[PDB]
Amino acid sequence: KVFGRCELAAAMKRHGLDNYRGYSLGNWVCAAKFESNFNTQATNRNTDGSTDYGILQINSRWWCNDGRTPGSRNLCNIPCSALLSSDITASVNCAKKIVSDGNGMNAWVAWRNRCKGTDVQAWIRGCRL
Ligand SMILES: [Pt+4]
Ligand SMILES: [Pt+4]
Ligand SMILES: [Pt+4]
Repeated sequence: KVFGRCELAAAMKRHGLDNYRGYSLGNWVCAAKFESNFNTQATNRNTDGSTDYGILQINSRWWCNDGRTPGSRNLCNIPCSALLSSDITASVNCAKKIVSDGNGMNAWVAWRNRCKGTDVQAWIRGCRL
């Protein structure tokens, strides 16, 4: 599913992401926009053989099992395919574990490079929440 900006903001808010670990909603919407362009079905292969999955491009090296990343850790305890669903629940629950891991949203390279220190509130501007 390709989400609209406000539709996704609303889903993320409902799933407990607004101010999760201090990160306002706008940060999460910005990350999703540049990681996956709001497409739950996004996959991208990394040079090390791992793959990133779904709306928040969660990586198979640490977080999920895809059966093809030797020495992966499956920390969210989930097949990576579950992260591609139109229901964002699995992605959100896993993202909560990731952002709690010590490096906050810096775990998402597009967030660091494209959202961090920008006016992220603009991403939720005009939405009914
Ligand atoms: Pt709502
Ligand atoms: Pt939902
Ligand atoms: Pt594996």
